[PDB]
Amino acid sequence: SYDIQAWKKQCEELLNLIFQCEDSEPFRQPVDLLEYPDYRDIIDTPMDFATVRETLEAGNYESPMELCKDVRLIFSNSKAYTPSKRSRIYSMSLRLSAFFEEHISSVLSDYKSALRFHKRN
Ligand SMILES: CC1=Nc2ccc(C(=O)N3CCN(C(=O)NC(C)(C)C)CC3)cc2C1(C)C
Repeated sequence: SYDIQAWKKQCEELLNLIFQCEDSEPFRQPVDLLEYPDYRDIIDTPMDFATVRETLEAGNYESPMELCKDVRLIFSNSKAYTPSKRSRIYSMSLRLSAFFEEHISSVLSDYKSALRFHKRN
């Protein structure tokens, strides 16, 4: 399975699954600062799933590693803002992160394999 391009639709389908998860709702849109006016003192680089889907559809990711870095930022940014490791939203982020890591592993493996095969000779 050496298709160098296959990651892109694979990542589109996984983002569709994440948007279907109730656990995604808080992380779907860029954080609103009216409810959280201190956010940009705590979080240097805001990220959300709509930004990730738009970046993908724009043709502005070169690899599934770059998309994975952005998605992991959504979860590190969630971990950075939680006052309690027993926060509802933080707990939502931990479950969605486990779901995401479970599904992205084959995408990364298949892509890195395809690129090694491309440079075999
Ligand atoms: C994505 C996210 N992930 C999490 C995780 C936890 C919370 C959360 O429950 N809190 C309480 C309220 N906070 C506040 O800013 N208040 C202070 C007292 C610090 C001033 C801190 C975050 C909010 C979010 C969002 C931004 C939606």
